[PDB]
Amino acid sequence: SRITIERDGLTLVGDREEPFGEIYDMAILMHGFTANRNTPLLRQIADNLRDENVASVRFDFNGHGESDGAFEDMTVCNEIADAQKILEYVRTDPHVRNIFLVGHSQGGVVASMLAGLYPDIVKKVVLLAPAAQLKDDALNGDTATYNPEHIPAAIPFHGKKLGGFYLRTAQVLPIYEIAKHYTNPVSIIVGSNDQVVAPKYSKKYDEVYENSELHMVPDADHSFTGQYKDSAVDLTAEFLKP
Amino acid sequence: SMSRITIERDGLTLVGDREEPFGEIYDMAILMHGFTANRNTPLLRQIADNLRDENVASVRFDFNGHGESDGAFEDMTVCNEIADAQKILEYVRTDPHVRNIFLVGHSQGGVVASMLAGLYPDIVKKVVLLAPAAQLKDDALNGLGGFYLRTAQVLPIYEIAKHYTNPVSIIVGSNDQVVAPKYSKKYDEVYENSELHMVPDADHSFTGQYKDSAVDLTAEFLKP
Repeated sequence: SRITIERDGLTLVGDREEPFGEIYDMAILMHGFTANRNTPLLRQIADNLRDENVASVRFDFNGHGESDGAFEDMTVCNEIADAQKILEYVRTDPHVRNIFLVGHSQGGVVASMLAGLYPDIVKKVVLLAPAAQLKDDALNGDTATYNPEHIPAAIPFHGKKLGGFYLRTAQVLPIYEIAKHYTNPVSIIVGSNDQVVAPKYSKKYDEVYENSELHMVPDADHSFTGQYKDSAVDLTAEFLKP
Repeated sequence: SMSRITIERDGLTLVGDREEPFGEIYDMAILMHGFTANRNTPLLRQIADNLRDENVASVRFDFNGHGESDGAFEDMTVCNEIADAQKILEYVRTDPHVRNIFLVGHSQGGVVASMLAGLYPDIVKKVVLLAPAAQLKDDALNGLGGFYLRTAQVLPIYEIAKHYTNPVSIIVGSNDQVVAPKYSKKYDEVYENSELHMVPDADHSFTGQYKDSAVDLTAEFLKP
């Protein structure tokens, strides 16, 4: 069912899904850039988790979906703050037992960074085509292009203006630095035909994590479109089966 | 003239004091306080006036969870205070009355200023750091919200800060018992264009006569 939480005066909208029972593990499900908390990928994860007794939360990040905040005011850092506030509401739920994180694309960056900040609280992590390229995209100019040494107050996209503060913080994000601090198990799932995030980024998480595995879905794209969604849902509920 | 201005940041209202010299065009300094303080301590209130009298305008805001500004102190982090200062920077950036933008930060607001300049080294033209609390990172690593402490342990203070290569002045009191003087020296060393000014016998808050010496050194660096 439907829940809301506040972070710095903005409201975040999410959906909560529960299995039969008073106590259960709980996964926090994080989407990617310009996406929402109702992509097919995340809902099928929420349904399949529920069938193996894993509750789950999935929220619209600030500036996305039904949550508050202009798109051009989002950064990966206030998204990390969004996730800290979902983590805390989950952490105070008397029905939650263990806490898992599940992020796709830019949400996988968020998940891995919250995990390195909370390595003692988060017991398993699933990164789904995590988008660490965004730091290298910000440093280069193309994410079309711009000038990475004089970045404007916003760069036009599809109507949703991308804030210049996202880019400047994207360039200096300590993505792998913070994530290596998490030594509990990590499953990384990537598609063999992902044209959005090159292989190196996932292969780099696998080599930096101390307790990780890197699955590859043949022929799968960045989004895990259609049939590819099943192989990514299967792997993710595999990893999280209690 | 002096003004009260408000500002929004993710739906939280931040509360500031704008002080200007009489004219249509001038430089301006953003002045940021430290943890537990507010925009209107004697030291920041003094730097504002001395600057007003050098044709250097100034705004000073209460950080989120501080003074009059919105938000709880437990929800404060060094990252959301950067995001406060960024919103103020955008504000200042968008005044046709502003020529050059300087940053000034005491204690924790000095870490914030060093990090906002490291992100905006094309826009920020001059920085003055008074007793920068870069030690908060090492305090958090050895042993106020839990989120403040978890991010403080992994803050890349010097590594962002160093991308700023315009002139920066670092003024510490020599008898600081809050932040080791060792943190003002790593700043002056990693900065490609900086200067160290130690005020003998001054404490971390630069009180009494030491406030006057701190605002002299501050104002004479930002002086045009």
